[PDB]
Amino acid sequence: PIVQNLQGQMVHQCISPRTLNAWVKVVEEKAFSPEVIPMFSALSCGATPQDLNTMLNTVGGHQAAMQMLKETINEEAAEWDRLHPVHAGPIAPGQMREPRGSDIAGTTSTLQEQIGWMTHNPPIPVGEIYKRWIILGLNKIVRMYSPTSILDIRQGPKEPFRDYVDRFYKTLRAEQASQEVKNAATETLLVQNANPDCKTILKALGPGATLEEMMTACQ
Amino acid sequence: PIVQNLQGQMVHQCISPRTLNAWVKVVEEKAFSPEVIPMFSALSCGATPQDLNTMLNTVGGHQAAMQMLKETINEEAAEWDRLHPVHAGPIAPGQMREPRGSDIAGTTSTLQEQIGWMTHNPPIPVGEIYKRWIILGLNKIVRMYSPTSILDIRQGPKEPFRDYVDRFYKTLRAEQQEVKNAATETLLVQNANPDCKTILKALGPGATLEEMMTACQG
Amino acid sequence: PIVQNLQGQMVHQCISPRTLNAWVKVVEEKAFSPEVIPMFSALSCGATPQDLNTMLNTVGGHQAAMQMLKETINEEAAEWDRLHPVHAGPIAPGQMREPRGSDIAGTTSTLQEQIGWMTHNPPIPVGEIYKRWIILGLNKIVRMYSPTSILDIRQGPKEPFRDYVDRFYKTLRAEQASQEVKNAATETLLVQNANPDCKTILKALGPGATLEEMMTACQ
Amino acid sequence: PIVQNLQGQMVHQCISPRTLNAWVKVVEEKAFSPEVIPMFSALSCGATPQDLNTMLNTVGGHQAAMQMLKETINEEAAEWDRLHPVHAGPIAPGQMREPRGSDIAGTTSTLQEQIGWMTHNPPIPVGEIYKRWIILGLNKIVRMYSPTSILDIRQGPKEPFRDYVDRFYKTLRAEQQEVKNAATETLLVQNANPDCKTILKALGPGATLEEMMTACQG
Amino acid sequence: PIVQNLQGQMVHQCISPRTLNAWVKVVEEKAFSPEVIPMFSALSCGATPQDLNTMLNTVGGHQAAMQMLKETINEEAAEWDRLHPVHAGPIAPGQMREPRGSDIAGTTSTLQEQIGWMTHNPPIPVGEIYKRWIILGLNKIVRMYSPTSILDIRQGPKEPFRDYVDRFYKTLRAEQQEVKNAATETLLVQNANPDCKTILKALGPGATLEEMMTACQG
Amino acid sequence: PIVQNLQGQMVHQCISPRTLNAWVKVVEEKAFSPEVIPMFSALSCGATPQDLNTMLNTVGGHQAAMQMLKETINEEAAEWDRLHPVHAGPIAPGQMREPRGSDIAGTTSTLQEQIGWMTHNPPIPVGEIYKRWIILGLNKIVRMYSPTSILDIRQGPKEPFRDYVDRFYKTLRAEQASQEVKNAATETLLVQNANPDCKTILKALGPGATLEEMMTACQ
Ligand SMILES: CC(C)(C#Cc1ccc(-c2ccc(Cl)c3c(NS(C)(=O)=O)nn(CC(F)(F)F)c23)c([C@H](Cc2cc(F)cc(F)c2)NC(=O)Cn2nc(C(F)(F)F)c3c2CCCC3)n1)S(C)(=O)=O
Ligand SMILES: CC(C)(C#Cc1ccc(-c2ccc(Cl)c3c(NS(C)(=O)=O)nn(CC(F)(F)F)c23)c([C@H](Cc2cc(F)cc(F)c2)NC(=O)Cn2nc(C(F)(F)F)c3c2CCCC3)n1)S(C)(=O)=O
Ligand SMILES: CC(C)(C#Cc1ccc(-c2ccc(Cl)c3c(NS(C)(=O)=O)nn(CC(F)(F)F)c23)c([C@H](Cc2cc(F)cc(F)c2)NC(=O)Cn2nc(C(F)(F)F)c3c2CCCC3)n1)S(C)(=O)=O
Ligand SMILES: CC(C)(C#Cc1ccc(-c2ccc(Cl)c3c(NS(C)(=O)=O)nn(CC(F)(F)F)c23)c([C@H](Cc2cc(F)cc(F)c2)NC(=O)Cn2nc(C(F)(F)F)c3c2CCCC3)n1)S(C)(=O)=O
Ligand SMILES: CC(C)(C#Cc1ccc(-c2ccc(Cl)c3c(NS(C)(=O)=O)nn(CC(F)(F)F)c23)c([C@H](Cc2cc(F)cc(F)c2)NC(=O)Cn2nc(C(F)(F)F)c3c2CCCC3)n1)S(C)(=O)=O
Ligand SMILES: CC(C)(C#Cc1ccc(-c2ccc(Cl)c3c(NS(C)(=O)=O)nn(CC(F)(F)F)c23)c([C@H](Cc2cc(F)cc(F)c2)NC(=O)Cn2nc(C(F)(F)F)c3c2CCCC3)n1)S(C)(=O)=O
Ligand SMILES: [Cl-]
Ligand SMILES: [Cl-]
Ligand SMILES: [Cl-]
Ligand SMILES: [Cl-]
Ligand SMILES: [Cl-]
Ligand SMILES: [Cl-]
Ligand SMILES: [Cl-]
Ligand SMILES: [Cl-]
Ligand SMILES: [Cl-]
Ligand SMILES: [Cl-]
Ligand SMILES: [Cl-]
Ligand SMILES: [Cl-]
Ligand SMILES: [Cl-]
Ligand SMILES: [Cl-]
Ligand SMILES: [Cl-]
Ligand SMILES: [Cl-]
Ligand SMILES: [Cl-]
Ligand SMILES: [Cl-]
Ligand SMILES: [Cl-]
Ligand SMILES: [Cl-]
Ligand SMILES: [Cl-]
Ligand SMILES: [Cl-]
Ligand SMILES: [Cl-]
Ligand SMILES: [Cl-]
Ligand SMILES: [Cl-]
Ligand SMILES: [Cl-]
Ligand SMILES: [Cl-]
Ligand SMILES: [Cl-]
Ligand SMILES: [Cl-]
Ligand SMILES: [Cl-]
Repeated sequence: PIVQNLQGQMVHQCISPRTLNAWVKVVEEKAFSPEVIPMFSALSCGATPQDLNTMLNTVGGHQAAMQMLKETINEEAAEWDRLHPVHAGPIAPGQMREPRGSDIAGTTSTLQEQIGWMTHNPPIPVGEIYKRWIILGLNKIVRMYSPTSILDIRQGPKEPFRDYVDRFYKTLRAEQASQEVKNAATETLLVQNANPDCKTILKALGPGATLEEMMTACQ
Repeated sequence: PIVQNLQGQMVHQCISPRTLNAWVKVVEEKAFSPEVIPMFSALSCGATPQDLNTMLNTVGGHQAAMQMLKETINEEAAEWDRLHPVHAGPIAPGQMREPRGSDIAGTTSTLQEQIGWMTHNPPIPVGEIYKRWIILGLNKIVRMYSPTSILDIRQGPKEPFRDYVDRFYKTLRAEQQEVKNAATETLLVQNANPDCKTILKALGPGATLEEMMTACQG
Repeated sequence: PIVQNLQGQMVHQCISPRTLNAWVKVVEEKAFSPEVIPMFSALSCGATPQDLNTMLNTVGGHQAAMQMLKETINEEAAEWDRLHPVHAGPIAPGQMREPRGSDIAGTTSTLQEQIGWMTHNPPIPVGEIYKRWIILGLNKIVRMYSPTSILDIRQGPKEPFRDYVDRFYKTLRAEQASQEVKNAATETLLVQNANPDCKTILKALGPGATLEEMMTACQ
Repeated sequence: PIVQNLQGQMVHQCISPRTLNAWVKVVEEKAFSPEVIPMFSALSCGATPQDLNTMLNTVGGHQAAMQMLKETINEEAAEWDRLHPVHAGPIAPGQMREPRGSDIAGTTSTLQEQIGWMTHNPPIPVGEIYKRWIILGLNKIVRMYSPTSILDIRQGPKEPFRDYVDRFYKTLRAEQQEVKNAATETLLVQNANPDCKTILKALGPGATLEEMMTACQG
Repeated sequence: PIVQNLQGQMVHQCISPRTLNAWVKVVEEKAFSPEVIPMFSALSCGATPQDLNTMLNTVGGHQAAMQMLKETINEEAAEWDRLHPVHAGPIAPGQMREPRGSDIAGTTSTLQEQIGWMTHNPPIPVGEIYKRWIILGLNKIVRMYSPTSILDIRQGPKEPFRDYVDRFYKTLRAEQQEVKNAATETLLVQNANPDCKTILKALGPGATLEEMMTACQG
Repeated sequence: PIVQNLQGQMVHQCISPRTLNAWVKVVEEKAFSPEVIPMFSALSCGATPQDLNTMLNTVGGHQAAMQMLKETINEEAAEWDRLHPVHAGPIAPGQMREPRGSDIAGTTSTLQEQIGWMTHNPPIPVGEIYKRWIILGLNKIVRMYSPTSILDIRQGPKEPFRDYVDRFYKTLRAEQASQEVKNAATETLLVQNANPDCKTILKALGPGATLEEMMTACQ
């Protein structure tokens, strides 16, 4: 990663063995459950493109998902090149060359160049741009590897309402979209798919009931 | 988090893999027992709103509780907005814009803006404000996920007094001061078994818990 | 905790996850054996009142003991207030308000105030004062949760003297008092409660025998 | 390794016990799976040739692979010597002698000489040059220890398409761009089972892997 | 402990949770085997008397041994007092009072006084003086808890010579130089079995242990 | 160990508990397999003679090997004294006394003296000299505790060539000597002791075949 030293300088630091192992283990244990995305974002805090590639490369298995990840990265790289065409010319002593999409992804850039972009004034955060592309691709994988659809989450006749809401929002979380779309699913399905006993109790509470109030009434 | 380096400067630091792992494991092992709140508060020491969102996001399962958490955060965010009406105008070179409720919660603010507020002079501690909202919401979850009421904790006829007081105060802690002193000293005696109850009335009012527990050991 | 940086300044540091976990685990594994007190004192090295409350709050179970701990803290807090009545008046720019008993215990003081007291010149060590109260209460719990009394430690007819002395001082350690009282128990009971074979051997050694000499003679 | 301290100076640091243990364990658990190469590259971040030799030396077993590694290193060392003919002469007070192939590999150079080259201005990065040779040799071992050829990866008649693509690209990664794109998009379809193959021809050319995998889920 | 920071200053540092845990575990697993002494000495590197008391206090069980340890410490403390008679008088602004035996042992001295002695110029190393007393007492415990005498270590008629020498020197280490050389070279041969003994007399005096072990492999 | 601080000064640092435990564990798990030597060298990076003695002393068991280690150290210490006779005379304010062999081994020198030698300008690296002697003795133990001789490594009639080469170089590695002697064993035995099918294939490849080429042809 790029961390701050004691002189106000942003300097490169080696990725720690604990960080490497933590990322490998979370993929091993959780596959592509939704909580793997925050794990990846935090473990790649301040990462260079090289560090991001290191983390993705150390993943064992799930190579179909990782290949989909590469395709998403290339799409974002192609879009970046269309939005930032490079301007030919000799690079000045101080400055650094403009980064292409393949430079952000770390395929055509060295670590020294990645450090130069990230520690520049103002910084060009190729690590955060690359991380955005990876997380975009990881969100697609979480979508695809989700076993259940939100329309199939129905409360059982003897299932506690808390367990039903657990399944509802677990399923809703794996279908990543805007909150306007997640609030729409809730207002469309959560009460309507509760079991008959709890459904009649919640409709009397009215639409203005909080989840806390809904869960309290169906205890 | 935002911590002091070895030379007195407030700088941003990445949340450590040990901190992330510790928080994930304690929720996995303890769910929403009362001791999860101090663990969260300590593990989020110096956290930015982004760190707090990271920690809450790494929680697997318990999405009903975590959704209740979002609603509590939105309630506190709305109250913050009502108490701090925004003043329109261009931001001066040095200062930073005043934060809204969604900025404290980290949904409409960048990490750099959060660092700017927290390292400002004087600091706007958006991380501690957000953490206050989260702990408020986590406390609601603990109280709701408490299975037993203090009125149902009664000492068995052959149950050691120590084990009964363990269960009593464990339950009282989950049933989240004016009433916690109310349960103590009078509900505790009333729900003791007849054998220990008779010993405790002889002690008279003003007995410490140590004196109460010593008198009912045998 | 409050640690020293590289400029001679005492600054606040976050309690580490390793420290939190270590304290939780030692309570889980050892309950209130006597060695939990040194574990707590070392793990709370340099702790603020907030850190001390964090450690006590993270304890799962043993809530009867922890409630006795609160009562001991309130007694010491009440005594501190009786010995240090606060003097009303506006606090000067540099100085800090005088700490009440509830401020030392962290119930009416902020972390910022605790840092101010502990890093003041001269420091008011509210963390060490609070720690004294907690350890006082923890010593009472170790006393109460000790299963055996020193008068019941008697050497068996075939029990090795070393195992008997192990039980003797293990029991004596859980009854915390002054060493004058622990030397009294030893001079009153250790030889007198050895089995007949070793007892007759030790009485011939005389009162001036060291424990090493006593254990060597009864091997 | 040679890392920057908290004040901008390039100083030598001892390889940590965690780094040593991590490298030993990953070889123990993963042998020469493709993901062992990124692990080695990251764990040897900033390494001197001595650190690289330490890491390779701590490997227990697999001495046939490790001997192949030595031969690859010697081949690259010989090429370095042919491209950098040595210039005889006394070394000036300030500078350092030019490194031979065996100096980069750490067999004829001391740790102090390696520090001198790596911290020179401009630096002679003997650690990264050596690491390049090692990873080149490790890549040869991975390819040789790959059990299956990409031509033998065919989807079973009842095998889920996801599992088939997992095996396909796992195998393709061990079979170490002009031909890796060649297997993709046409070998992948050709080795699918008749049921999914018929769906994939209807998608037409230009289908992404996401579109291919979505179409053969059921 | 009292360690140097990253800038040359001797400052107090809290004993780490890893150091505490390591010491507790080694006593739990190894009791008072001889290798417990080096572990204690290394784990107490730079320790104050308070740290040393902390480490000894965290030991669970073995209270007979730990009481023998206290008596040894008191013996050394009394000898220190006899060798350093106290000089009455008011302490000057700069200096520190001379330490008694109980001050070195940490029973009558505060942590701040211990820091003052250890960071003084010249330093009064109360931590290393105390540690010397503790290791002296720990050595007495190891010797007392050694089950076997060197005279009872004899090679079996079919026991490999290597295993016999392992047991011989393991026992000799617990039986805590003038006599340790005495057991070596002549007791070692005398307690070998007749088969290896006959080989070792043919080697003649002056044989190294390597030569002795090589000659009795088969 | 002796590490560099932030002022360019080489200062003493305590040996870490992780380093102590790692060395103890590797001896417990690997005994005296050849890879224990690199483990020891890396874990003793920058070690003082005191640290080296600490690591050797913490070894449980294998006391015959450790005694052979002491004898090797004394031989090297005696040779050092013969090559560096000490010159009597008062030590100047700045300088330090010349180290004897027993000073390098840490038996007659204090930690303060070891720090003085190692941080001197120019440094007298007693830690690296001692480490050389220990590794010399450790190499002798790996030799002696090797169960197999290189002449007994013969490929089985159905044994894969890769497994045979694994055994060959594992055995060759435990007999530590110069590479000229290890290249001699390879050119004398590796092809000659392959099974008849692979042996005839390799002899046709000729002596100029690499190991990669030899292993590919006998797959
Ligand atoms: C970098 C990473 C790790 C990230 C992130 C991130 C950023 C902001 C927020 C967030 C914070 C507070 C509030 Cl108040 C809202 C809100 N308020 S609102 C209009 O009412 O919805 N929106 N959002 C999310 C949106 F970005 F829009 F600002 C809020 C979050 C929250 C944090 C959180 C998690 C938690 F567990 C409980 C909380 F209290 C807060 N995380 C999510 O909300 C993810 N989530 N998704 C669903 C879904 F899909 F099931 F509905 C559910 C959840 C959480 C649990 C209930 C259901 N994270 S990242 C991603 O890049 O890797
Ligand atoms: C930030 C977090 C981590 C926090 C906190 C915090 C702050 C102050 C105190 C505290 C300290 C000392 C005393 Cl004297 C009182 C007291 N004195 S009083 C009139 O009698 O009430 N009050 N309180 C708490 C109140 F806020 F009120 F000021 C006291 C605490 C205490 C610390 C503690 C824990 C412990 F284990 C044993 C102790 F000795 C001290 N923690 C609690 O007391 C929690 N607790 N609750 C109940 C209940 F509800 F069952 F009674 C019980 C307990 C503990 C076990 C017995 C029963 N923590 S956090 C979480 O916000 O994230
Ligand atoms: C401080 C410690 C840890 C050390 C060391 C050290 C120093 C240099 C080298 C080294 C580096 C690169 C090349 Cl090119 C050669 C070479 N080139 S050459 C003429 O063709 O032979 N020689 N040597 C070794 C010699 F010192 F001479 F410079 C080379 C080494 C190598 C590192 C290595 C290990 C590995 F696993 C694979 C590699 F690619 C490189 N380690 C060894 O070679 C040990 N080894 N021994 C035998 C034997 F005995 F079976 F043949 C075998 C091996 C390695 C595996 C195959 C067989 N380490 S230490 C010791 O003090 O604790
Ligand atoms: C130093 C070490 C650790 C390294 C490295 C490294 C460098 C660059 C890239 C990389 C990044 C993004 C893209 Cl877009 C491309 C691309 N775009 S392209 C035209 O389609 O090929 N190429 N490459 C790699 C090439 F060098 F070519 F530039 C890309 C990588 C990627 C990182 C990665 C891994 C992942 F898991 C998922 C990702 F999204 C990105 N790693 C690989 O791709 C390895 N890999 N190989 C194959 C193969 F062979 F089976 F196809 C497959 C994979 C990954 C899983 C699918 C199949 N690492 S190292 C080791 O040297 O020590
Ligand atoms: C902060 C914490 C962790 C503390 C402490 C502390 C302070 C001083 C001493 C201490 C040091 C050396 C000597 Cl010479 C004496 C002595 N000399 S004397 C008159 O002859 O008795 N007194 N004391 C104790 C007294 F404070 F008075 F100065 C001595 C201690 C000792 C350390 C120790 C432990 C050990 F294991 C073996 C040792 F060699 C030394 N610890 C104890 O002694 C506790 N202990 N108690 C009993 C009892 F009850 F069974 F007798 C026994 C023991 C130890 C084992 C034998 C029996 N710790 S804390 C608490 O706040 O958490
Ligand atoms: C502070 C602590 C941790 C210590 C220490 C320490 C100091 C010096 C030495 C040492 C170093 C090298 C040599 Cl050459 C001699 C030697 N040369 S000589 C005439 O032959 O005796 N003497 N001694 C030790 C004596 F103090 F005497 F100067 C030597 C040691 C050695 C280190 C060591 C350990 C090892 F495992 C193998 C080695 F190569 C070197 N440790 C011992 O030797 C302990 N030991 N004891 C016996 C006994 F008793 F059974 F013979 C045996 C052993 C080791 C295994 C064989 C038998 N440690 S501490 C604890 O105080 O807390
Ligand atoms: Cl690490
Ligand atoms: Cl890269
Ligand atoms: Cl989830
Ligand atoms: Cl509920
Ligand atoms: Cl820092
Ligand atoms: Cl970490
Ligand atoms: Cl971790
Ligand atoms: Cl955020
Ligand atoms: Cl509880
Ligand atoms: Cl009780
Ligand atoms: Cl930590
Ligand atoms: Cl507090
Ligand atoms: Cl005990
Ligand atoms: Cl005994
Ligand atoms: Cl540093
Ligand atoms: Cl480490
Ligand atoms: Cl480790
Ligand atoms: Cl080397
Ligand atoms: Cl793979
Ligand atoms: Cl799929
Ligand atoms: Cl420091
Ligand atoms: Cl630690
Ligand atoms: Cl720990
Ligand atoms: Cl003390
Ligand atoms: Cl031993
Ligand atoms: Cl042998
Ligand atoms: Cl450590
Ligand atoms: Cl030493
Ligand atoms: Cl090997
Ligand atoms: Cl092969």
